[PDB]
Amino acid sequence: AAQTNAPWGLARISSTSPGTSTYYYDESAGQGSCVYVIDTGIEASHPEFEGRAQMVKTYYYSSRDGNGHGTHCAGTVGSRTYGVAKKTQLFGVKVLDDNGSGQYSTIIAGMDFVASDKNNRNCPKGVVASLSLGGGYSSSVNSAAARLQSSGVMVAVAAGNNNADARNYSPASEPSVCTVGASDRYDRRSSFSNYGSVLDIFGPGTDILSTWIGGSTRSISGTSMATPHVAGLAAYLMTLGKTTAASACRYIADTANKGDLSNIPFGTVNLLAYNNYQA
Repeated sequence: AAQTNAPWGLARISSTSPGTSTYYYDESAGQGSCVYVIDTGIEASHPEFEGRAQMVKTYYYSSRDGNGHGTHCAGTVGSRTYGVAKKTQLFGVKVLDDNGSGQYSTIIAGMDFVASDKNNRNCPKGVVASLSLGGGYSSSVNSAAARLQSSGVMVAVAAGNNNADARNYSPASEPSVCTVGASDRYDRRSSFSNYGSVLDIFGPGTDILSTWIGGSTRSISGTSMATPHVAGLAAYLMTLGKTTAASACRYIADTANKGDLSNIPFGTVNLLAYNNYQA
């Protein structure tokens, strides 16, 4: 399938070169997979989600996304126009308040929630969790992400936006999950992207158009935007049968575009997420 005039990041993930604008992908499109977006919520009524999104858990007075961040990330996972995996099922878990903040204890509870809740959902092709959040190093936060991964969920987490080594942030620093840095449309490391040996992969993160609250759209930047590209890619590849939740991060690294990014510090992987789709 071909989506013309796609957001640059979608075009990038199906291309051996920057500078194109059509997204190419297998029509299976993540059908039969599920992606949990653990964030500020998801505006599931947005026409872009086509009834495939729902809130399943909140720790606050509403499950609504009063911020926009979670809706934007969910749109990059799976919206019809802005999403990587256009037929996945999206499940929102609201661990962040409408200011975008959240206690680590709530975030941990949300991760353990997903590890159990997947047993209440129909995801025959597999389960992914996208975590566009983080703070300073916490062994307990890392351990929660490790449990979620161990339980059979492909966990993708943001590297962070500090232009610093991600070893000092959580859950970015957990070795067993997929830690995602950000790149721009010219294949440069995004100016804010964290780096370091703990990164597994880069995805598009600068000037990413996606869904927003109030039935709208906007372009924003962050490793928060790169992470759902990778989460959606994992769901797409799992639906194709090419990999599993336990092996998808490694498979994405195996099949990535290699050596094409600029300003990657010595010791950080130079790998850009790529679907290897041959139309």
